[PDB]
Amino acid sequence: GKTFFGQPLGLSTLFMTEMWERFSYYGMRAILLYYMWFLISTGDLHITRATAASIMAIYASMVYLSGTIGGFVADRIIGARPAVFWGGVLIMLGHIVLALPFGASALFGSIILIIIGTGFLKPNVSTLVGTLYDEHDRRRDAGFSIFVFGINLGAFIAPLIVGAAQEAAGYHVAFSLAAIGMFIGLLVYYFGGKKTLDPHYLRPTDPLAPEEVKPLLVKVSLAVAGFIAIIVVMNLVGWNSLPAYINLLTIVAIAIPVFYFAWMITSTEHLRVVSYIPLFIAAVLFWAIEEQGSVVLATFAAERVDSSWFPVSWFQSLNPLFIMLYTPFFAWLWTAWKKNQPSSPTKFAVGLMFAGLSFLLMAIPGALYGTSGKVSPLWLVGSWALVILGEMLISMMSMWFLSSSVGSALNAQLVTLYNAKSEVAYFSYFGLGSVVLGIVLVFLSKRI
Ligand SMILES: CCCCCCC/C=C\CCCCCC(=O)OC[C@@H](O)CO
Ligand SMILES: CCCCCCC/C=C\CCCCCC(=O)OC[C@@H](O)CO
Ligand SMILES: CCCCCCC/C=C\CCCCCC(=O)OC[C@@H](O)CO
Ligand SMILES: CCCCCCC/C=C\CCCCCC(=O)OC[C@@H](O)CO
Ligand SMILES: CCCCCCC/C=C\CCCCCC(=O)OC[C@@H](O)CO
Ligand SMILES: CCCCCCC/C=C\CCCCCC(=O)OC[C@@H](O)CO
Ligand SMILES: CCCCCCC/C=C\CCCCCC(=O)OC[C@@H](O)CO
Ligand SMILES: CCCCCCC/C=C\CCCCCC(=O)OC[C@@H](O)CO
Ligand SMILES: CCCCCCC/C=C\CCCCCC(=O)OC[C@@H](O)CO
Ligand SMILES: CCCCCCC/C=C\CCCCCC(=O)OC[C@@H](O)CO
Ligand SMILES: CCCCCCC/C=C\CCCCCC(=O)OC[C@@H](O)CO
Ligand SMILES: CCCCCCC/C=C\CCCCCC(=O)OC[C@@H](O)CO
Ligand SMILES: CCCCCCC/C=C\CCCCCC(=O)OC[C@@H](O)CO
Ligand SMILES: CCCCCCC/C=C\CCCCCC(=O)OC[C@@H](O)CO
Ligand SMILES: CCCCCCC/C=C\CCCCCC(=O)OC[C@@H](O)CO
Ligand SMILES: CCCCCCC/C=C\CCCCCC(=O)OC[C@@H](O)CO
Ligand SMILES: CCCCCCC/C=C\CCCCCC(=O)OC[C@@H](O)CO
Ligand SMILES: CCCCCCC/C=C\CCCCCC(=O)OC[C@@H](O)CO
Ligand SMILES: CCCCCCC/C=C\CCCCCC(=O)OC[C@@H](O)CO
Ligand SMILES: CCCCCCC/C=C\CCCCCC(=O)OC[C@@H](O)CO
Ligand SMILES: CCCCCCC/C=C\CCCCCC(=O)OC[C@@H](O)CO
Ligand SMILES: N[C@@H](Cc1ccccc1)C(=O)O
Repeated sequence: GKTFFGQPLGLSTLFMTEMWERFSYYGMRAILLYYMWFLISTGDLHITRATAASIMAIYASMVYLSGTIGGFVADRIIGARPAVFWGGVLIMLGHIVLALPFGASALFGSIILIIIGTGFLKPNVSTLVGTLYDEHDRRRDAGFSIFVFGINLGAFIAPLIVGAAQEAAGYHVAFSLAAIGMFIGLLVYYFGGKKTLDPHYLRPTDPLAPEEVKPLLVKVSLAVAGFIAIIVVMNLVGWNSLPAYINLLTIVAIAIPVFYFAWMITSTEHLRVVSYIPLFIAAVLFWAIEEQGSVVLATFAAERVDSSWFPVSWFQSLNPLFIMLYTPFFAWLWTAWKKNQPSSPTKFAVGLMFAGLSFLLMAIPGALYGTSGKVSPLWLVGSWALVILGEMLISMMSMWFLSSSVGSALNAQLVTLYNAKSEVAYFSYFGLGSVVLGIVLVFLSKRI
C-alpha cells in the first residue's frame, strides 16, 4: 500500500507544511540582515550594524523561546491542529508586513507576529508527526528523520529563491515570496490535514480542569506584570535604549534554564539531573555557533568573499544543504555501527569540537591574507561543512527549543564584538574555547 517513504501518508502533509513554513522563515532571514543594513544606509533605521546583528540573534532566540510554551497552549487550551493553522496565519501576516511599502517602522510588527506564530506552529507540527504513530511503532524515528529532512529542504531552497528575487525585483517582492511560501503551506496543511489527520487533535488532549483555570491565569498575570514593572523601572532610570531592551530579553532567556535547573536540585535523582547540565550547556554553545551562521557568517559572506556571480544570501543554503548531503551517510553509519554506538554525552562533546573547528578554520583566511581584502568562498563552504558534522551528532521538545533559545540569547551579546578588525581574534578565541570545553566534556563524560 502507498506510503510516504514507508511512513503513514499523513507525514506527507506535515512534511510539506513544515517545509514551506521553514521556507518562509529562512528565506526571510537570508536577506533580513542585509535589509537592515540597507535601512541603516538610507538613514531610515537608526542603529549600528552591530546592533542589527544583535537583533538577528535575539530575534531567533525569542522565536524558539516562544515554542517552549506553544506545546502547552495547544495541548491544554486550543488544540494542536488549530495551533499550527493560526500559527501559520500569524507567520504569513508577519511576512506580509515586510512586503508592505514601509521601512523601519514595520520591523517590530513583523518580528512579533512571526515570534508568536512560530511558537504556535513549530512545536505542534512536530508533535503531530508523533500522532501518526502508535507508540509501539518502530518507524517512528525514521519518520522524524524524514521530517527533519523536509525542514532542511525548505531551508535550502528558500535563500536561493528569495535571495535571487531580492536582487532582481527588490526587498519587498522578496519578502512577499516568503509570505506566499507560508500561504502555500497553509493550503496544503488545511486541505491535506482534513483528508489525512486525526480529528482528535482539533481539540486539546489535556483540557484545563475547572479548578486549574484561575491559578494558571494568576501565574501568567504575575509574570506579565513583573515583566512590565521591569520595563517601567528601566525607563525611569534611563536604561531605555534598544540595546537595553535586547539585554533584558537576553537575561530573561538565560534566567529561565538557570532558575529551572537550580531548584529542581533522592540523592541519586539530584545528581542525574545535574548530569544533564553539561549536556545542556554543550547544546547551548553548539547552537550559539550554528546560529551565528546567519549573522556573523552572513556578514563575512557579504564583506570578505569574492562572490560577484550570485546573490550573497545564497551562502545560507550551505547549512541545510550539508544536512541533506550528510543524512544518507549517517543513516548508513548508525545502522552499520551497532556496538559502541556512543554516549549521548560524547555525541555532544565531539559535536561542539566540530563547531569549534568550524570557527578556528575561519580564523585562518584573515591570519594569512589580512582582513581588508576578499577570500575564496570555499572557506565558508569548509566552515559550514565542519559545523554541520556537529549538527548530525546533535540531532522534551521544550528543552530542545530552550537550549537553542539560550544559544541565540548568548549570541545577541557576542556577535556585537564581530568586525573585520576583531575577525581573527573573534573566530580563534570562540573557536578554541568551544573545542577546549568539548574536551572538558570528555574528562567529565563517563564521570557522569
Ligand atoms: C507583544 C509581545 C509579544 C510576545 C511574544 C514573545 C514571546 C516570547 C517568549 C515567550 C515567553 C514564555 C516564557 C518561556 C517559559 O515560560 O519557559 C519555558 C518553559 O519550558 C520552562 O522550561
Ligand atoms: C491570543 C493571544 C496570543 C498571544 C499569547 C499567546 C499565548 C502564549 C502564552 C499563554 C500562557 C500560557 C502559559 C504558558 C505556560 O504556563 O507554560 C508552562 C510550561 O510548563 C510549558 O510546558
Ligand atoms: C489582518 C488579519 C488577517 C487574518 C485573516 C485570516 C483568515 C483565515 C481564515 C478564515 C477562517 C478559516 C478558518 C480555518 C480554521 O479555523 O482552521 C482550523 C484548523 O484547525 C485547520 O486544521
Ligand atoms: C515575558 C515576556 C517575554 C517577552 C519577549 C519579548 C518579545 C518582544 C519583542 C522581541 C523583539 C526583539 C527585538 C526586535 C527589535 O528590536 O526590532 C525593533 C527595532 O528594529 C525597531 O527600531
Ligand atoms: C536538494 C534538491 C531537491 C532534491 C531532494 C530529494 C527529493 C526531495 C524530496 C523527496 C525526498 C524527501 C524524503 C527525504 C528522505 O528520503 O530521507 C532520507 C533519510 O533521512 C531517511 O529518512
Ligand atoms: C495570500 C496572502 C499571502 C500572499 C501575499 C500576497 C503578496 C502579493 C503581492 C505582494 C507585492 C509585493 C511587492 C509590492 C512592492 O512594494 O514592490 C516594490 C516595488 O514597487 C519596487 O520594485
Ligand atoms: C496583501 C495580501 C492580502 C492580505 C490578506 C491576505 C489573507 C490571505 C490568506 C488568509 C489565510 C489563508 C488560509 C488558507 C486556507 O487554506 O484557509 C482555508 C479556509 O479558509 C477554508 O475554510
Ligand atoms: C489563544 C489562547 C491563548 C490563551 C492565552 C493564555 C491566557 C492566560 C491564562 C489562561 C486563562 C485560561 C484560558 C484558557 C481557558 O479558557 O480554559 C478553558 C478550558 O480549557 C477549560 O474550561
Ligand atoms: C505581553 C508581555 C509584556 C508586553 C507588554 C509591554 C510591552 C512593552 C515592551 C515589550 C518589550 C519588548 C522590547 C523591545 C522594544 O520595546 O523595542 C525597543 C524600542 O523602543 C527601541 O527604543
Ligand atoms: C528590578 C529588579 C528586578 C529583577 C532584575 C530583573 C532584571 C534587571 C535589570 C534588567 C534590565 C535590562 C538589562 C539592564 C540594562 O538595561 O542595561 C542598561 C544599559 O543597556 C543601558 O545603556
Ligand atoms: C539564586 C539564583 C541562582 C543563582 C543566580 C543565578 C543568576 C540568575 C540569572 C542570571 C541571568 C544570567 C545573566 C544574563 C547575562 O549573562 O547577560 C548579561 C548581559 O545581558 C547584561 O548586560
Ligand atoms: C578539521 C581541520 C580544520 C582545522 C581548522 C582549524 C585550524 C586550527 C587552528 C587555526 C587557528 C588560526 C589562528 C591564526 C591566528 O590566530 O593568528 C593570527 C594573528 O597573528 C593575526 O591577527
Ligand atoms: C573530519 C575532519 C575534517 C578534516 C579536515 C581536514 C582539513 C585540513 C586542513 C584545513 C585547513 C585549511 C587549509 C589552509 C589552506 O588551504 O590555505 C591555502 C589556500 O589558500 C590555497 O592557497
Ligand atoms: C590540521 C592542519 C590545519 C592547519 C592549521 C594551521 C594554521 C595555523 C595558523 C594559520 C596559518 C598561519 C597564518 C599566518 C600567520 O598566522 O602568521 C602570523 C602573522 O599573522 C603575523 O603577522
Ligand atoms: C555558494 C558556493 C560557493 C561557490 C564556490 C566557488 C569558489 C571558487 C571560486 C570562486 C571565485 C573564482 C570563480 C569566480 C570568479 O571570480 O571568476 C572571475 C570573475 O569574477 C571575473 O569577473
Ligand atoms: C567532509 C569534509 C568536512 C570537513 C572539511 C573541512 C574543510 C577544511 C577546509 C576547507 C576550506 C579551506 C580551503 C580554502 C581554499 O580552498 O583556499 C582558497 C583558495 O581558493 C585561494 O583562493
Ligand atoms: C574519501 C574519503 C572522504 C573523506 C575526506 C576527508 C578529507 C578532509 C578534508 C578535505 C578538505 C580538503 C582540504 C583542503 C586543503 O588541503 O587545501 C587545498 C589547497 O591545497 C588548495 O591549494
Ligand atoms: C544552565 C545553562 C546556562 C547557559 C550558559 C550560557 C550563559 C553563560 C554566560 C553568558 C554571559 C554572556 C556575557 C557576554 C557579554 O556580556 O559580553 C558581550 C558584551 O560586550 C556585549 O556588548
Ligand atoms: C591540551 C588540549 C588542547 C586541545 C586544543 C586543540 C585546539 C587546536 C588548535 C588550537 C589553535 C589555537 C589558535 C591560537 C590562537 O587562538 O591565538 C591567536 C589568536 O589570539 C589570534 O588573535
Ligand atoms: C560558558 C559560556 C561562555 C560564553 C561567554 C564567553 C564570553 C566572555 C566574554 C566576552 C567578552 C570579552 C571577551 C572578548 C573575546 O573573547 O574576543 C576578543 C574580542 O576582540 C572579539 O571577541
Ligand atoms: C598543543 C598540543 C596539545 C595536544 C592535545 C592532545 C589532545 C588533548 C588532550 C588529551 C586528551 C585528554 C587527556 C586526558 C584524558 O585522557 O582524560 C582521561 C579520561 O577520563 C578521558 O576522558
Ligand atoms: N535549524 C533548526 C533550528 C532549530 C533547532 C531547534 C528548535 C528550533 C529550531 C530548525 O530549523 O529546525
